[PDB]
Amino acid sequence: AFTLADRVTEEMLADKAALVVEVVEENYHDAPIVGIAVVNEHGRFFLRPETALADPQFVAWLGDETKKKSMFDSKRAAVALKWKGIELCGVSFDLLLAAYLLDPAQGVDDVAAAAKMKQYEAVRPDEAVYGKGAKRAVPDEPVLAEHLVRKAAAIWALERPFLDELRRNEQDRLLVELEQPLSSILAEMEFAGVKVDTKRLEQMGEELAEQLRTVEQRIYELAGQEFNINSPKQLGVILFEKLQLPVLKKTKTGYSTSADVLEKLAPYHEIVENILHYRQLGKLQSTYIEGLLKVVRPDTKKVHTIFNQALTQTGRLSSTEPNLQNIPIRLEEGRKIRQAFVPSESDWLIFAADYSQIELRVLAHIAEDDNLMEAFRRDLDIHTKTAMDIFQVSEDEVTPNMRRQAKAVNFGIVYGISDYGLAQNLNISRKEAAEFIERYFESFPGVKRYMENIVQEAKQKGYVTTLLHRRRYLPDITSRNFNVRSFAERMAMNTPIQGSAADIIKKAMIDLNARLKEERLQARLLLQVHDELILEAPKEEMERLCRLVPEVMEQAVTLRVPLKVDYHYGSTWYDAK
DNA sequence: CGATCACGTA
DNA sequence: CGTACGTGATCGC
Repeated sequence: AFTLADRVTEEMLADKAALVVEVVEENYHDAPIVGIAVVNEHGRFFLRPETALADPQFVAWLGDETKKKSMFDSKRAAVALKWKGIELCGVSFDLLLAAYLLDPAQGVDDVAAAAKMKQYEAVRPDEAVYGKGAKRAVPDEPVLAEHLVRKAAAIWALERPFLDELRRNEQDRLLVELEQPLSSILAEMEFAGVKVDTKRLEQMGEELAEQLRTVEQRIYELAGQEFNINSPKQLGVILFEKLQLPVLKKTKTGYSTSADVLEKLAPYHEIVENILHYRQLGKLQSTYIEGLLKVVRPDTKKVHTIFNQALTQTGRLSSTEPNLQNIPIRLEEGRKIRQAFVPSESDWLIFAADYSQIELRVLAHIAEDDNLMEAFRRDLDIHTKTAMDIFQVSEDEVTPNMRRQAKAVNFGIVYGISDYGLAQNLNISRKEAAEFIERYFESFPGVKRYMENIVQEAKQKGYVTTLLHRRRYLPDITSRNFNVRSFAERMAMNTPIQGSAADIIKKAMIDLNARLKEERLQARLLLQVHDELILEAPKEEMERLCRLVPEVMEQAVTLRVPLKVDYHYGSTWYDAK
């Protein structure tokens, strides 16, 4: 039972309401609002957006901090309203972020999935209402209005049970003081966007398109035949059938043609080096040149990513359209992609600051390993120091390969990769890899104690927690399937590390945003990617930012070891190196 | 169309 | 058998 309102009335502008501002397009930037539902103490209302968003009282109610709203995925509504010059304020409860903190593994992506967690089923999933894929469409107003009111009614009914469970888990402050404030900060960053020099991307593309055409012609002469190099199965016929190259690894479909297999086949035939070079070049061309160009808004000539705040099981942010968290850096040919990201105003610069080894520093603090804490208190090179300890040699005697192997051990912790995966990584035997690990644990007995304890804790409690009380349930921790149990064990070890690092970065983002406003700076957060924050600011602000941003990031939390931030600035993202 | 699969980037 | 997102091909439709 609901009012399909033709006009905004005062009873819809109570100071506590469940609100639904429906944006059905997946990319909500500059996207239509198809309807509005308000549920409060006085009733349930469906409003047409062409009515409500033109009503000054409704817009003023939207923007009034003291008018508390409860929503699901408020960031989608806030950004969509920003593109119409309308501020959304006073969102005191976000059901999507509540459900994500309670159990990230549920994959809660609509109101109905969140409602299921509390045995509430009087709302349909969005997919049942809008369809999927090709058939996706907005239904007519009677069907649309009911779905929106039911979602608002669900939000109305579910706020108190979700808050009760958050408080029981000691996660109420995590929602109210971290994730929800962060959601506003991410909305501003998405709306601001990042300026892209499309002409530089296009000139790189023409460069790649000439080099690809050369390598591809080379590959056809070496195969003595033309074929689709991008088809792994065709390429596998060329390599393993016509060229009789040894089959070192088989996928479930057929033969593996991954980069790491191909580098071991390089000595046998000159086609291999060229296939590798075609793969790196075509990855840049298809994924990063034509990929980025496709999502530059031609009106703003910016990219406006969407940060997914309620996706990963560790608490890390994710980002899409474009994904800027996998923009090339390691290889120089690909690193130059970052030259395409420029300040959005003349006389501004890009400022990037990044945590140095935040994960291992979190580990040192969590495990209280005296050796690992001393290494960071001395600001050592952690890979060199780990090589010194593992191999029981002095700093003068650490070769590059010893350092590369200690580095692989350290990354095998930061990422929770398997005992087996270290062997694959170092290309060694597993008994070699596992003996590396035992020497590491003899050099770092606190890390070992931590790994044993956190696994036991995960089995005993059913989950692990981060510094700021995020949790990840690990039901596969009791599995009799060894491969399944091991992963759960590795996630027991890895999640308090990666997730605590994610907590710290999020807190830094909140602390920075407040400091920037306190300092009356024009600098704006643009991007968070792994352990890095990227800003743009006037040329005139670089010196103050050189002191402010690292200070804020280093003080976000206090651990038993210091946090270290590196920072640079330049006329492009690439140059902020 | 759409879903599976193999590849790769961070 | 790390956290992801995106591209291409293939194959059923």
